[PDB]
Amino acid sequence: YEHVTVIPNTVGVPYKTLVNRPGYSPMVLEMELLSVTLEPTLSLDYITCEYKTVIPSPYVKCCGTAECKDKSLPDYSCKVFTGVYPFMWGGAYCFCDTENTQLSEAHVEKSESCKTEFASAYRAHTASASAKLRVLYQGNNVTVSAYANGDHAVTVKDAKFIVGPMSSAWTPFDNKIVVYKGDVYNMDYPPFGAGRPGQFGDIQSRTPESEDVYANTQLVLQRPSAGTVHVPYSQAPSGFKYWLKERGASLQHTAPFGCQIATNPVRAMNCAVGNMPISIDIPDAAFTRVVDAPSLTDMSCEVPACTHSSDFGGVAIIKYAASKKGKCAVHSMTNAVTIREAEIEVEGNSQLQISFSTALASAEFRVQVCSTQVHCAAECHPPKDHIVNYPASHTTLGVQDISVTAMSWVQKITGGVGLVVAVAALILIVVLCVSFSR
Amino acid sequence: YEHVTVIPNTVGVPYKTLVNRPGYSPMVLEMELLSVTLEPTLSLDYITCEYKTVIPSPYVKCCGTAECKDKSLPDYSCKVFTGVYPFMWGGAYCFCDTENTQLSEAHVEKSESCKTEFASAYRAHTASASAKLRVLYQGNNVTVSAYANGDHAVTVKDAKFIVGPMSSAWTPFDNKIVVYKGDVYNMDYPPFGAGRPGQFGDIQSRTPESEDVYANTQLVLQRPSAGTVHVPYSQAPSGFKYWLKERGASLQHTAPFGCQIATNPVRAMNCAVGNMPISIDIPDAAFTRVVDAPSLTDMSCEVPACTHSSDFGGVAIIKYAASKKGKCAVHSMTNAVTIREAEIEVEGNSQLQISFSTALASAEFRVQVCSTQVHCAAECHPPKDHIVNYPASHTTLGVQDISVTAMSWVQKITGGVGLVVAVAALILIVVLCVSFSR
Repeated sequence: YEHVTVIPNTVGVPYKTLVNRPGYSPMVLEMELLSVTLEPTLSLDYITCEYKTVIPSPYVKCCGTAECKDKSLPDYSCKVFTGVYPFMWGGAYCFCDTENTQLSEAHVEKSESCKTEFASAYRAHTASASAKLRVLYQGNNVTVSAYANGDHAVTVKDAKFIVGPMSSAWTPFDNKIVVYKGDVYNMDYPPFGAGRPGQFGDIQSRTPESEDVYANTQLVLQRPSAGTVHVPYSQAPSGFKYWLKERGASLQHTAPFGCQIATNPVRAMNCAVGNMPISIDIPDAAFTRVVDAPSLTDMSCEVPACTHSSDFGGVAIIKYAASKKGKCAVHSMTNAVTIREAEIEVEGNSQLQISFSTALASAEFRVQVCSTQVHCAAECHPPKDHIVNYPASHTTLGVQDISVTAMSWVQKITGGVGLVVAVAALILIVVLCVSFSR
Repeated sequence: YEHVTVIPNTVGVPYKTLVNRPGYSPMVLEMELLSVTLEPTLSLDYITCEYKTVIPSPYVKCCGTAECKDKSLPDYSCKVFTGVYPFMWGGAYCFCDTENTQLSEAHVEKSESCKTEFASAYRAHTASASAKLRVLYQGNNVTVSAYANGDHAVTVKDAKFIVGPMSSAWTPFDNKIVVYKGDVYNMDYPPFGAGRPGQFGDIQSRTPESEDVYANTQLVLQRPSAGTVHVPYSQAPSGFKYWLKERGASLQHTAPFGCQIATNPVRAMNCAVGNMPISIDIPDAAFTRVVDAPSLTDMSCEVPACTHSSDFGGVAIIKYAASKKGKCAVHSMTNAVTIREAEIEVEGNSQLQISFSTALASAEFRVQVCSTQVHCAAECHPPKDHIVNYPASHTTLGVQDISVTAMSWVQKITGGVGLVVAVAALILIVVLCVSFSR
C-alpha cells in the first residue's frame, strides 16, 4: 500500500504519522533522520605547501671574474660579488689578496614534505544529497540508506522507501574553499599564478605530483660577509607556515544551522534547514481488516497532569469498552500535540495510559485510537528547570492564534466594547433617519 | 613596458594593436587565438550498457511439484509450470504422462561488453577556459598557452603575457549530458533507479566496475510449448542497443556558435562568442628613442584601387620623405579599415605601398605611420564573387550611420525641406508679430 508524507530536516527527532488504508485498521509509523549528508563536487585549482630554497655551493673564481648566467628555475636569482678574500681553516683560499670574485645562485622548490604537509584550494559546485533513516512499524525497527533524488527506491523486509529532494538548497561551502586535513575553510584564495609573497599561495602547484611550480617568494641574494665562504640571502618566510598559525576556526565550528563538517570526501552533515518528503510502500499483508480490529467504543479521556516540558510532560488516561483482545493504534489529530506511544493492547471494559508533549498552556486535542476518536482537554503548567540538552519534541506554538482557554477575557472585553459601539451606531442611525424624514 | 587590449573571441582571425610608449618610436603587435577550450566539470551519475539475461537450465521435477526459492538478484523472476511432458532425443524424460512440473528462473546482469560498449551519464558543472595564442612583434612569431583566468602570467622570449577572464559564461553543454565515445549529447536522462523498460537507462550502475546493477527489463517467463525442454520468455529489448540506432546527431554537428566538441576529457573548442581581454608586458629593450627614429615628413596618400572584399581588397601608396633608413610602424586609426602590414622600413624621398580590408563603400581613414598621421581616401567597388571560404578580415559596418560619400543627396533634400520649413515658420512669426502689434 502506497503512503506519502513530509518530515522536517532535523536529525535525531522522531516524526510520527498515521497510515489510514480504506477498509483496514489504521497503524502508526515513526521515522527519524539518522544522518543527512550534503557532498559538493570539487574542482582542484592548486596545492600549496612549504617551499625549500636550494643553494648550491658557491663558485669562487680566484684571480678573475666568474661570468654570471641565466637558468629557467621557478624563482631563480643570481649575483657575482667582487673583492672577496675567503679564508678556510688552513689559510686564505685565493692565490691573490684581491681581484677574486664569488658567483652565487639560488632557486625555490617544493619541499620533500609536500606529499603529506600541504593544503588544497578547490572550487566547490552543487552537491549530491544523501540520507540515512530509521523507521518503526508493528515492532519492526528497521534502517534504510538512500540518495535524496526522489527515486532510487530501496526495498527492505518487502517494504519499499523513496526520499527527497529536500526543499532547502542551502549549503555551508562557499564557491571557493581550502582544505588542510579535517579542517576546511571558506576563503577567497588568490587564483593560480596570482599569489603574493608571505601569504597563502606564495608557492603553488597544479597537482601534488606536478613539476610546474609557481613561486613568488621575493628571494634576494646579499653580499657575502668579510673573509667568509657562506651565501647570505633574504626571502619572505613560507606563506603556508604562517597560514597554519593564523588560520582560526574551520567550518566545523563557524558554520550556520548546527552542521558538522568532514573530509575525504568533503561533506556537510546534519544541517537543520528545510524539510524532506518521503514515500513508503508497506506490504498489503501487514494490515488487519477493519472488522478484525478490537472494535472499541464509549471512550472518555482524563488528564492527571500536564506540563509543557519540551518532552512528554503530559500524561492521560483513556477509558474504553472493547469487544475482544486486539492490538490497537493511537495518534493525535492536532499538530500542536505530539504523543509518545504508537500502538497498544486493549481488551474488555477498562482504561489505558498515554504520554504526550505540547507548547500549549491549555491542551485541547483529539486522540484517534483504532478507527475511533475521543476528545481530550486539560490545563498545562509551565516546566521549572530552564535550559535542557535536547530539541523540543513538538511543533512551535501559533503565538498569534492559540492563546489559552481562560483567555476568554479577550472575548469578554471585545463584546464589552463592541456592544458599546453597536448601541452608539444604532442611536446615530435613529436620529439620522428622523433628520432625513422631516 | 605594459600594454592592455581586448580582442573578439573568434579563432583563427588575426587582430592588430599599436604599442605606444611615450618618447619611443611605436611598434605594432599582431595576435591570433589559435584555439580556445572550455572544459566542463563532470560528476558521473551512472554507466549504462547492453544487459545480458542469465537463464540457468530448468529444474524439472518428475512426479511432483517444484517450488520457488526467492533470491534478491537484479531483475529476478521465477515461475512453475504444470502438466509438462518433455521429450529428449531418445524418449520421454519424465517417468509418467502428467503430474510433472518445470521450475523456470532467470535474471539480468551487465553484459561482459561493459568495459568497451557503454555510455556515461554526467552532470556538467561550470567550465574552466584554456587558450592557445600566437603573437608577433620585432619580426618574430611567438606562441603561448595559458588558463584564461585573467591573472596566470606566462613569460616567453623575455616578454610576459596574461589573458582573460572570458567575457561570457555561455557553454554548449546542458546541465546533464551523456557521452559514448567521441559523441556527446545534451539529454534529460532518467535519474538512477528511474529507468523504464526498452529505453536509455533500462539498466544502470554507478561505475563500470561496480555491482550495484539497477535494471528494469520487464522480463516475464512463458509456459513451455508441448513436449519441449526450453525456457521461453518476453523482455523489453536492451534499450542501449536501440539508443545506438535512434541516436540523432552529436553536439559536434548541432551546437551553436560554430564550436567543435571532443572527448578525453570532454571539451568545447573555438566557440565564437564574447571577447578576450589581454595584457602584454614586452621588454624595454625592444624600443628605440623617437629622437633617433627615421620620423617621416611630407606624407601624401593615394589609393589606386579598392574593393570591400572579405580579404585585403584595397591598396594604398604613400609618397614620403624620411631623414635616414630605419624601421617604421603602420596602424589604422579607423575601426572600419584594417591594415595588413605592421612594421615596415623606410628611407630617403620615395613611396611605399600597403594593403587594407574594409566594409566601407567610400573609404576615408587616417593612417598612423611612424609617430605621425596622414589622411587617406577612396571609392570602393563591390566584390564580384558571392560566397567565400573564410571569415571577414574587417570589422562589421556601423550601418546605423556609416555610409557612402555621395550621401550628400541626404544633405540636399534635408537642407531643402529644412529651408522650406524655416521660411514658412519665419513668415508665420513675422505675420504673428504684426497681428500681435494690433
